[PDB]
Amino acid sequence: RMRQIEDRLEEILSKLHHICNELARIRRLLGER
Amino acid sequence: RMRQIEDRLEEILSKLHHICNELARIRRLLGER
Amino acid sequence: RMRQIEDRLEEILSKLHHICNELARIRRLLGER
Amino acid sequence: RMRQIEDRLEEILSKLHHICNELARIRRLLGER
Repeated sequence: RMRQIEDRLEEILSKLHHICNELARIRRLLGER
Repeated sequence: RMRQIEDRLEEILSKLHHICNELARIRRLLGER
Repeated sequence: RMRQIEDRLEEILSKLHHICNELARIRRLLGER
Repeated sequence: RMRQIEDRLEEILSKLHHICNELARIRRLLGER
């Protein structure tokens, strides 16, 4: 159903935002070496 | 080369955030259907 | 700590590939509509 | 339209696959330092 698809995209969005945060954190750690 | 890897991660971050924004837009359009 | 950053990037890669797979699945479901 | 959405997801998929390739490449470069 379309609602299942919309929820999955929201779940994907939450995780992608977490991934961005983690990549930004890794970028910061590399810069403080 | 570490500063270059840092720049590449920033370019990836940039594109990932744009992708989040496009997926958010898709999620929104689907909701209007 | 570099080996740990490498492990984290692998964990991110893992999740990003899973996300690609879920988005591919969504693309497919939308096509069947 | 749904076709516009499906095309955009395909375009997003192509880019995400490129991002995965680039993150894997960065992981490899860090491991050869």
